Amino acid sequence: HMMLTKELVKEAREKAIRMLEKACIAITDEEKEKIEVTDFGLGVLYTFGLEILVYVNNERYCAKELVMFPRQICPEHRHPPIGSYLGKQETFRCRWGEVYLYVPGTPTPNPRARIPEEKKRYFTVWHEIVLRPGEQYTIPPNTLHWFQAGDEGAIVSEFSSQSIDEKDIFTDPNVKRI
Amino acid sequence: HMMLTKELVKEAREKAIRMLEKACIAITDEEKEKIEVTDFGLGVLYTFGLEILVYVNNERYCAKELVMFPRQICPEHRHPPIGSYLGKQETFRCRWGEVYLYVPGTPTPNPRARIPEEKKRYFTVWHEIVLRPGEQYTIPPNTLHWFQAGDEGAIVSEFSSQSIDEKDIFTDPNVKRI
Ligand SMILES: OC[C@H]1O[C@@H](O)[C@@H](O)[C@@H](O)[C@@H]1O
Ligand SMILES: OC[C@H]1O[C@@H](O)[C@@H](O)[C@@H](O)[C@@H]1O
Ligand SMILES: [Mn+2]
Ligand SMILES: [Mn+2]
Repeated sequence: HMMLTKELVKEAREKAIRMLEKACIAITDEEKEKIEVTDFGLGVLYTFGLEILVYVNNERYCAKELVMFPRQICPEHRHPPIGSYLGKQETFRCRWGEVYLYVPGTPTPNPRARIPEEKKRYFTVWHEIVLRPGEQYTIPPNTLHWFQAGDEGAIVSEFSSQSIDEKDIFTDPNVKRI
Repeated sequence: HMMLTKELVKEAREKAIRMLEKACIAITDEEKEKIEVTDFGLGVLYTFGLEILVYVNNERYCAKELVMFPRQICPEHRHPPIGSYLGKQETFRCRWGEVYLYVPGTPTPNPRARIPEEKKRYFTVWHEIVLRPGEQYTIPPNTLHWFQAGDEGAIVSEFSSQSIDEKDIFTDPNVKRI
């Protein structure tokens, strides 16, 4: 249950690099140094965390590679409207492994995800979309969602409207995105 | 110098599938059937052509995979403003192979591309950007550009504002996009 040190960040960045290269996704040396490692401020990176390569992000489009270690969870959040921006719409495409995405709707029986008991209160949507390599789903703006990688981890691509991560809203009050 | 038949389209679609899978890019069966094969209406697909998988294309963002056979050329074009749309801005990322992209600016000496004599009149920009796997370049709207794959072909990803291919403007008057 540790604060996010320089050394933990390095270890996670190197692991995400290994995963990307094993999936045959080429990345430049400059990109290797720029991969973002977030524990969402929750201090258990291998439980709640994401390792992110931003390919491009501007007002007109965004694309990222979201690397997830085995059973890593992205905590529940929504990309809200901000001023006259509608909020981010995103399409996820699983490239490698598998991911369990949860969105609003009828609760899926026998969900695949496993959430710590202490954190169950912070997952409110339970309609399951399982994505395997090549499969996609689109999330409209201001929609609560979260995801957990399967037992071998996942690489999930994002194609989206502009990303403004600083303005995301997280169900878990403990989360600090940056 | 042949019209684009059902059989030529099938052959090219299958070759693009082989290339995608060799590059470890997963694609679904439905996507395999939906890959677009265009000879730009010029009747020499292996000289001028593109094989395209659209991942997603809506008013807020677009992402595609552009598959190019060895030395296949995308003829020169620009994505213009249309009404109050600025025109498409796109970022290209080479995933596999290599591609020679040409944009406006100072002519690059010793360009890598090889253009048929009959078609040289239709390439007006000659500032070369070579992209190898992992490398990117961004093209602003209404900018003339064209590209040729290297000797082993290329897979180039596009991340872009919405795509409206029907409205592209091509230097070569012979081109019919669809
Ligand atoms: O903000 C947390 C993360 O949420 C995921 O769903 C994606 O939207 C990422 O782009 C983002 O960085
Ligand atoms: O229209 C021809 C093609 O031009 C390429 O540069 C890309 O912009 C493709 O998306 C497009 O289909
Ligand atoms: Mn999201
Ligand atoms: Mn273009």
